[PDB]
Amino acid sequence: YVNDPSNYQLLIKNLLFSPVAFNPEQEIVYANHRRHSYKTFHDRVRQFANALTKMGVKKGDTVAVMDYDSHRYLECYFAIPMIGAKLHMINVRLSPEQILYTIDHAEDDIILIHEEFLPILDQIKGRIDTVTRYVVLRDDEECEYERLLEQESTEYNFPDFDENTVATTFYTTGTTGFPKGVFFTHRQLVLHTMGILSTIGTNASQGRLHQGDIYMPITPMFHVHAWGLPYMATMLGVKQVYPGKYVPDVLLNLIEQEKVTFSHCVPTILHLLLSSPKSKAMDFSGWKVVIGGAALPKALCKSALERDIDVFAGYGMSETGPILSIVQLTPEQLELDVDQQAEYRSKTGKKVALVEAYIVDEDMNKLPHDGETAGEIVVRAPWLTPNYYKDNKNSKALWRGGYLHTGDVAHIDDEGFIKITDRVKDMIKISGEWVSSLELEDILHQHQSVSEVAVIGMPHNKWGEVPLALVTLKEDAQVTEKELLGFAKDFINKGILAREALLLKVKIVDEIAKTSVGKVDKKELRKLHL
Amino acid sequence: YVNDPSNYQLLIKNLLFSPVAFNPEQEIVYANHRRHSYKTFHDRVRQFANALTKMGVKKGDTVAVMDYDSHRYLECYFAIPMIGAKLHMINVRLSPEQILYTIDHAEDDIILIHEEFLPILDQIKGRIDTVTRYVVLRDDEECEYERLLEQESTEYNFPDFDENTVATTFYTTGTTGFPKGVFFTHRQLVLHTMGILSTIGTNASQGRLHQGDIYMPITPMFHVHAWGLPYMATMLGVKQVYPGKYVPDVLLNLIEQEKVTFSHCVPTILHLLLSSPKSKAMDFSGWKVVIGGAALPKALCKSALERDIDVFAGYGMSETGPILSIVQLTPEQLELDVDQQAEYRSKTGKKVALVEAYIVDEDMNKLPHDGETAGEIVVRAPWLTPNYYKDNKNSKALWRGGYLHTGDVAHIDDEGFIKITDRVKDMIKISGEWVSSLELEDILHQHQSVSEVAVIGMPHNKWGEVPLALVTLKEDAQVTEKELLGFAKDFINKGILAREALLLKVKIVDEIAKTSVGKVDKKELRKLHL
Amino acid sequence: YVNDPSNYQLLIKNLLFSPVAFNPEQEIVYANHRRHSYKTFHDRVRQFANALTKMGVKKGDTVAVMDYDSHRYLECYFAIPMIGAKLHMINVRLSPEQILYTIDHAEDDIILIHEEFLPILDQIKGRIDTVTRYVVLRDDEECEYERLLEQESTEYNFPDFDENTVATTFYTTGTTGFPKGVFFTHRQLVLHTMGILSTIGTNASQGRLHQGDIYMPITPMFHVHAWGLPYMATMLGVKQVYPGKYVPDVLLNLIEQEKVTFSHCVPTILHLLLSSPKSKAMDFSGWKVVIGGAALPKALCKSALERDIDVFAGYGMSETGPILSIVQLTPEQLELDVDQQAEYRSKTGKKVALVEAYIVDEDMNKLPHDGETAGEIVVRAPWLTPNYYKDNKNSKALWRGGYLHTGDVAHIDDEGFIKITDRVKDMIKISGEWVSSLELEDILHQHQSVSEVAVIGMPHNKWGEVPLALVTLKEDAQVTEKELLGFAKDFINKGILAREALLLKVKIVDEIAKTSVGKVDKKELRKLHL
Repeated sequence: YVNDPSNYQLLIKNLLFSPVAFNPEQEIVYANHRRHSYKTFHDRVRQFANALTKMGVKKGDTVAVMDYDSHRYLECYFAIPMIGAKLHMINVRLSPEQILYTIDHAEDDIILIHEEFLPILDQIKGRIDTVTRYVVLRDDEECEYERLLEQESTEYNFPDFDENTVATTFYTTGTTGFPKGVFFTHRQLVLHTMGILSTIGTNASQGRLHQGDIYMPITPMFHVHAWGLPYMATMLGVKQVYPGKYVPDVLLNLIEQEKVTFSHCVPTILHLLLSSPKSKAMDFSGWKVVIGGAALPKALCKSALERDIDVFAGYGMSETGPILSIVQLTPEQLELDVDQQAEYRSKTGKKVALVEAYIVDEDMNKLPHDGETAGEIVVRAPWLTPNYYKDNKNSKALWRGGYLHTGDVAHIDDEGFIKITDRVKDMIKISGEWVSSLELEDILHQHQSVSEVAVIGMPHNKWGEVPLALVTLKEDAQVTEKELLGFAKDFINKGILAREALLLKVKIVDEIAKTSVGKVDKKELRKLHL
Repeated sequence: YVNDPSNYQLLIKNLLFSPVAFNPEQEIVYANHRRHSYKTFHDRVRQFANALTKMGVKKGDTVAVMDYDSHRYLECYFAIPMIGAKLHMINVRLSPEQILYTIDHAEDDIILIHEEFLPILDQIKGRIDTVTRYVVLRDDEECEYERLLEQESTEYNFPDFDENTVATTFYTTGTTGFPKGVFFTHRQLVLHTMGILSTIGTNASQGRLHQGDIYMPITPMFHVHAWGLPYMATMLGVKQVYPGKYVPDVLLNLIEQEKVTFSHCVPTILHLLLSSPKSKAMDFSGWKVVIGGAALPKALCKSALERDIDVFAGYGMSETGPILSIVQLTPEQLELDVDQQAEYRSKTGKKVALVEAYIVDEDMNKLPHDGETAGEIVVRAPWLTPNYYKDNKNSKALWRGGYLHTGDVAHIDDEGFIKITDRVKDMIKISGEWVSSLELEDILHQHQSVSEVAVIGMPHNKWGEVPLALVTLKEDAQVTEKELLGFAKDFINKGILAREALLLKVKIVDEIAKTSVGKVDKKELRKLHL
Repeated sequence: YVNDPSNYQLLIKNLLFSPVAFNPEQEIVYANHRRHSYKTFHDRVRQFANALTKMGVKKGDTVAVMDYDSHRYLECYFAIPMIGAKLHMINVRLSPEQILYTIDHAEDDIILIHEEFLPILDQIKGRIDTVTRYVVLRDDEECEYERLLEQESTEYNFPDFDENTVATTFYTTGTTGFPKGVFFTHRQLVLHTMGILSTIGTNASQGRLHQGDIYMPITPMFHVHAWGLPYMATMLGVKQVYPGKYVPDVLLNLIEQEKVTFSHCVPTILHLLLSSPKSKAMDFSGWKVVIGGAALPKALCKSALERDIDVFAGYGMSETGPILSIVQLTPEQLELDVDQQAEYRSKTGKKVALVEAYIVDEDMNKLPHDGETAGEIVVRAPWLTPNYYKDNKNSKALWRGGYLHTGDVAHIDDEGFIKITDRVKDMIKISGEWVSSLELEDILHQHQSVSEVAVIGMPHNKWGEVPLALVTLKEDAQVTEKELLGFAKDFINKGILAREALLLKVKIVDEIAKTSVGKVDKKELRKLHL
């Protein structure tokens, strides 16, 4: 590759070596295990580059990583793309069959795997081909990663190549029969960092990431680039803390001791942290957790707000960078009390810089932003995956009509706020309208004797797909389906026949199927019950 | 596509419409179900082309087929490639998981499936995407295939395109973790038909396919194009008989009644046909079965020869056309008695026209053709798959050194005869030599109380991979491992320490794992026992 | 030229080194002069390659050959194309002016010429340029070809190049003012061998070439590649016998002694062989002569059939491979007596595999195959010359309408049999119809006092081109033109006015002009008499 110096390529090496701020004595902390300054981090990145070059890794090669959040993963977030290779992130929460499928599909050359993830490999070891080396990671001095770095020098000259070379890849489940591979380039990652920093960094007084913060991931970091936060934090030169196993009492101790001020997690982990007894007497009024997993509930947001936590939500869905929208509160919205605070902070939010985010119907009709008319979200951003890896027909449905189809059904306010109602596939087609099942599940969950609810659709000739409810009862609770039908019928203010109360068809089941990640198996139920 | 008429493209449509011989009143017979002349076959091919065009099938599209041997499959062997689409052949003997994987990998648009294969689809129906139509096939008037053809006209103008467009594809298991896809073009299929017809058609008096024969497949026909025989037979304009379910007493009745003279089957089906009581009083001295499945045994060949059956073997392995070599007997080899007859007829055979077939070592050293020096077979033919579909590193191991690696270890005589000894992966590395496990299994199977034997390798520091034997005992038989060790030690005439008798390590196991096709699971045993 | 090994090129070297069968002890016999096995033939081919490389012959160069049928010509049929050069075949029966024209037009670099063809060169020696070396061939030890081979080694590594490189060329007279050059590639020759072997090799019991035959050319072998037979025979590894001068009593002795079973000749040579006294007591019932020169007559075919000779005809015309059609008899046609046998065996025959062979009018109207409607034959085959060498307007008339124009007028039966009636230029246009002159010549030749007849056309305003007959009288025979007119008028069953008997205009001439090859000069007569 020959380049004139006039033409500038947006590369990750520029993100690391030309930051917003660089503090040599700023530290990276691996929880109670390791601690080293940014100088050491740069030296280790160059050593890892030397070690990878010694192993035969080339520009087109692919390296797979399977471990928790640590300094090693931050070093993998940089070293592998700079040398020109592809960083494949393995979802350790998938089944061994799916993991083996993704490894075979991506054709990984070298696999870095943590020690306690070894049993998962042990039952798919012989099925794996095209893999030449396994590097076992450990939390003590016996780590093979550390041994490989020591044998190397801290000098390295990082190449300059085209900005459109692929940098990272990972696989998403979704609604398909097999996991789908999404990839991003150097230019896309650099642009995502720039855009999100411009959007959230310029906020007046709420929910802003600045150069004085201390960062901590609580998202698995093998999923969506940890929302791109490790790339952003490194660019700000801020202190970074990595917990590892995500134990609540280790996380709380680390927030207390390292003085963490910025984080991202999911509603379940946040609920665990807030409910843990050790957190009952710990200061929280410096912390800015971002909730991005799914559907930050109002009750959780309110309970966090009573603890003086700057909690706010964001939207991203594994093919979109991921970040597409974040809630930002104007100065007159900060004076509202907690009830209105939790209303706004729980929304999907306004779209970030350089995002279009239209609402449409199957006809691509671009429905108006009145506030109640719902439709699918279609977006155009600088950091969207062009297609699925080694896929043709799924790729054409992804980019149908000239826009990326997220698969989420939402309505957009006049001011810009987005509120996601449901999924496109979870829309049930009664007559000629589309009502959401999430509101029905929320209504049924309000029952005192109901544990969990799943609402699905069943065919009917004259009224299309009509509702069906599967509920799980609590301890020593026995309520008939008639009582639940009446309880749902008691509510008001909805369209359709009366209030769409003749076809609820609630049924009591002992258990409800769930994915390996922990989401309801609406599709296998679409299979089991009909 | 614009073509000058001077430039000639080798297409399958030329194979059908410009045959060696065309007899309008010659018939195609579906066993006791249907019977129609070649005129009707041509009309039905054009009708099927019209029906496929009406369904939206284009040049790049792919159509999957899942049924038995019938007139419908012969029509699919022609109509789908002519219109420009890809014919994907589905192995109905694989597990539903593997079938679903292959359907997803090939991205089939339309699936033609037989009725009694429906349950297999029923448990993978929801997992399948990218498939728009299912056509259910039946043996009565209710067939959807027949209904779709009736609605069409017998006229059609078949396009002319480049001869390198892909025509057929199917998936092979092999030693990999997932099935591998192999594809062939129009030119390759036409050349395979020409070459094999030139090779076996020109034989003086033995094992020749000529224009006076009656053809019958006994190979599943979704595996290796049924050895290309349906393409050859159609070109000769010979009578074709299709049995369907491969029942021995239906097959024998069809051979008796339709006067079948040419066939291809596997050793198991041939043994079933010869041992069936109904065949005890049926004339067989006009039949020329070709054994191509695996390792035609000498005893079976001798027993077939005592029935005056022109039985001979052929070699092909799913990435090679398939045909690479066929045994042909010279006029002075026909005067030998049955003992020498079964020796020659059971060999791999001389390579067919336009095949190179060298023997080599890992160093590509091209070992001499002395008669006992064994090595891997590497071939160059006009009809080899260039690579695996959507695969890179497996494709490079397939064509390593400029030749296609079959994975079979054989020695080649001076005259040209090839005798396959074992597989490359089943070679066990004692010290510095490679002895075959097939001979050891044959020796151990000679025991009177032994049912089946599998020989594998186990590590040992000073002597490399050494042998281990797993045997299954017959009814009410209990022989210790010492007796089997001594019985194997009793034999003579082999290299290595004495006769390599200190490490046989025979073990008695109730059962031995087998693939879904019926082959020993040497690799899962490499896993279970070590 | 760089080639991946996956892409297979159809070359003549594959035809020689990857045959259908290879027998090292099988022999090549030059009549009573030389005899050497196939091992020696391969060694001599490599030696000839070395010698040609030493002389400065390159990939684009052209080598001309002028001799009889011998082992040397078979070696030239292989060695020159493999090294990449063009083999130019010189018609030794042309006039020295035409030979000089063809040598100048092809621009030959090196000329191999037999000794007794030297006088022909002696009178055009000074006119020839661009020729650097003459190699004189002899039937004794003084041959320069043998001396050049001895000085060389038997090792050679034959190059691999594109299959579309030109291999052979020769010139045809035809109807043009100068000879026309036709050329073929490696791919075309390989495909011609494959197709013809598939067509005639697969016949049930009549007229088949198999691996047990002994081959002998009786066609000059510098005309149409000897019908491609030397390429086919070498691929079958059969014994080959070369007579040289085509003396009838040397040919009969060679058939008797070498046990020849397959041959191709012309009607004149076959008549000479059958009428020779030495053949009166020689067994003929193993011989399969193919008549391909022109118009195998029924009387000759019947007389050959009474000798138990499997005589059959074939069609080819120097721009078409040459083979386009061969007569093949079905099993129920073998039971007919000699009268019906000679009817079928004398026809043009059914088209061979991969040939289209339509019948058309000037409007390209594709006349039906009723059995009596005649028209020009237009063909599409894999082995047709794309154009004439260094010619533009003749090339466009050759491939007018998207088909190759043979220039022969024939009618095609419903079953497929072709019967050539005449030539396009020899069609005479009375009124609005086209009657053939060959039938008129045959009718006039039936006279007892008539030696030879030529029928031509003359202008007439109201009836177009009308007939004229030139006859030669036998010894001491004087029949007036009135008697011949009446004899022709006596016949019946033809169209036109009455039976087209008012314009026969028979004339008695002492002699009739003939070409240097021995065909009637219809065009110079079109010039002399009108």
